[PDB]
Amino acid sequence: CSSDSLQLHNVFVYGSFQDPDVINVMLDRTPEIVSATLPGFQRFRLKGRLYPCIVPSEKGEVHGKVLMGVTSDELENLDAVEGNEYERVTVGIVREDNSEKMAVKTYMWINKADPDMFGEWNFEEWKRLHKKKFIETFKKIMECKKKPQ
Repeated sequence: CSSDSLQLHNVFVYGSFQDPDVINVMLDRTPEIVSATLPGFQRFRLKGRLYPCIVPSEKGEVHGKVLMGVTSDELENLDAVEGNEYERVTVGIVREDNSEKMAVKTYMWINKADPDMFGEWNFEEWKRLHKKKFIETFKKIMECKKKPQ
């Protein structure tokens, strides 16, 4: 972080604002974006009736992006825009750069028990096969056990 976030703000994006092009249009510019991980939350996916939302999931983590260096008018404007169906909450995200943790705002889905948002996110599906990446180092370990794989 060198964007200076005192009077400037940093927000973790998820749905509509996860694209910098819409950011340039909706406000003017696009704050420095960083890949961050929000542990303890999960993003769901859909478009049409409902959109990608963020809900507290103990078994989940959301890899998304953080917009840092946004001005206060726009920060309230984001609250105005997202506030229609979301609430602005503070969360802890981890830099996918290092392993640094930060506290940012994000918009969380207010209805915690919702069947409309129910869908497996790309990352959940990938998290499954992503296991295999770890398993690869274990897969060799079977040789010692009985059978090299």
